[PDB]
Amino acid sequence: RKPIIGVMGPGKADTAENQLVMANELGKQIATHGWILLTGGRSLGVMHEAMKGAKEAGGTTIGVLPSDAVDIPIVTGLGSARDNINALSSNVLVAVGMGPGTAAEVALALKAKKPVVLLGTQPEAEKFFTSLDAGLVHVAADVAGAIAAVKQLLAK
Amino acid sequence: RKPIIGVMGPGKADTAENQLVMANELGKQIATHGWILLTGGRSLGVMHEAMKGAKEAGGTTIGVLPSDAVDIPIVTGLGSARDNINALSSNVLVAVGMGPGTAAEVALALKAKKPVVLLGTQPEAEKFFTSLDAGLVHVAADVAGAIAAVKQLLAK
Amino acid sequence: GRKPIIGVMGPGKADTAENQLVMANELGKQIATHGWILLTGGRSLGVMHEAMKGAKEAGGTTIGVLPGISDAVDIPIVTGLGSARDNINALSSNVLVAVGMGPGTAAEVALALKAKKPVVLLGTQPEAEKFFTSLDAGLVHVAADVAGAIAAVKQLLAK
Amino acid sequence: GRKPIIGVMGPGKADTAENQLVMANELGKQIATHGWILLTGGRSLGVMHEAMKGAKEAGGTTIGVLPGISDAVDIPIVTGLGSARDNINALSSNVLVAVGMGPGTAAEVALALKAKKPVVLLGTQPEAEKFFTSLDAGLVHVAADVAGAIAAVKQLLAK
Repeated sequence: RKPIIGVMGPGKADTAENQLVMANELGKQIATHGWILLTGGRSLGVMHEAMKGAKEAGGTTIGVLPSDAVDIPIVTGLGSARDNINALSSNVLVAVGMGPGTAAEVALALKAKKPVVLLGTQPEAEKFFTSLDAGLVHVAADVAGAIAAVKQLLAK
Repeated sequence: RKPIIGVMGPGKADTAENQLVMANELGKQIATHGWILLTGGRSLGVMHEAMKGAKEAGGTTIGVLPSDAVDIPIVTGLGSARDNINALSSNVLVAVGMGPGTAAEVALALKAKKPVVLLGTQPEAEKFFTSLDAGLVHVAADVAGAIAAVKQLLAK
Repeated sequence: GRKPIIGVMGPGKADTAENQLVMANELGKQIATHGWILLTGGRSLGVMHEAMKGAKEAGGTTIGVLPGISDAVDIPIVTGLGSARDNINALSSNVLVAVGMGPGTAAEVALALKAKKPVVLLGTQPEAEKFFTSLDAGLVHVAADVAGAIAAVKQLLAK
Repeated sequence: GRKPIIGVMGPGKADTAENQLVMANELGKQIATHGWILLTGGRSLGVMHEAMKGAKEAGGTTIGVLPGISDAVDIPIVTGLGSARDNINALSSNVLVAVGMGPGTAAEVALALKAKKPVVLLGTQPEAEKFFTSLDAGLVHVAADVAGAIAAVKQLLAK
């Protein structure tokens, strides 16, 4: 089975331009490394950019929702009070940027003892998540760092 | 995008031998028609047999859970009070046999105005579901009938 | 020393006959009069709203479950889950009573039986009664009227 | 004319300091004394159990949410959802108070902010206070003690 890498981040209103670029490049790299991308299938900031990037590099995408870039739409029927991407399906969860919904998904991943890679979250986030579980939180400085952390974690 | 056909039915204790055979043959046919099979990824009566059959015919399988035959495991983190297979992801839902959990999923599909094909449910079930929504309930006498109903519904 | 919680389910406005609205209101009255808590949908329309009005009139405590509200609801429980299911957190109830029948109701009754909880069917048609009884004969109680439903509930609680 | 519902969240047994247990009990007392309903987890261990004991001692009404129970719980709500989330149907609460902090608590606080509900942080460490305040400065109230928490809640309800 191919690894499944989850991607979470803010929506369109709350994603900065550099975060969009990071998300698009992360998605490309997920695809090139032979991994399946799991993210939100409706949301049009980080999650859509990640999807696009993965598809542009020929990878397989799972979009979770309550775009042509979505290969496998998974429709949860849980509505949207939570940005649920069925993230427990992922081997590793990557957050690009930060916001309330992203925070909740990162915290729940840590609850389930799953590793999280934080990319472009500012210092409070990094420090706060590290305080919850230092052993499971990986802070990435850039996309290449995030991919490298993912690679290591899959090797473990 | 390939069609996604959902399969629901009872677990190991409550699936009769002929239902197991039907489920395995349905899974084969789903695969041969170029469709993705969506079913429970833990449950070891109808749902496992469907999975096996699909894989034996070279098809792609999505297993939903709270086997090597599962290609894409989707882990919901919703526990098991409901036999949730994220069935709203399906174009058509097929029930093979009947039991409380299967009944709930068929009723919820009808709630969402999605077609359901009933295979090897006895008369009370057929009559009861038809009473809920006649236009959306398709009673199949055998696997070939169920596939044929699915084919028609995808053409619509 | 906890008060029993009786769940009530039924179809909404469009798919409910007036006899069902009246039965639901009376049922709500009797539930409260017996000192039981009513648990139902909190969204203000058919069977569930009538039950809620009935219980409040008789002085009972009401719990109304919403995904995302009448003054008849004492305690609004907001689940933040879909509208895809008529979820009323029914596993909380000691007994679930269905007044009439539709797809959402049917799902909840079936999930109650999956949980091995008893269900009382009031004003459902023969197909339903026969179908749910085939799912689990020991947990499905068919009631001919509100009195019969209340008696079924009371006996269940006494066990 | 509905009673306010105040939600309380915190970590379970293993990850709770005794000061937090004491704060939670006092908080529960004060919530009940103000005539408010306590909504918390119904599973009998750390902060949430202490809060529940406190509210019951002061005569308040308690709602304890479980996936699948102390005599201190008046109304057990059983969600039939995972243990993957410490779901207490918190969207039901007018204000959510966190006493201490761990991953489940953090998720619920973050989801409250996503819903634009106010949150009171009591006995959380600076990292948390600073992080949640960066998420939404207008909805996050940092409380230095139980009195401060209660005053924050009371002011919020008065608005």
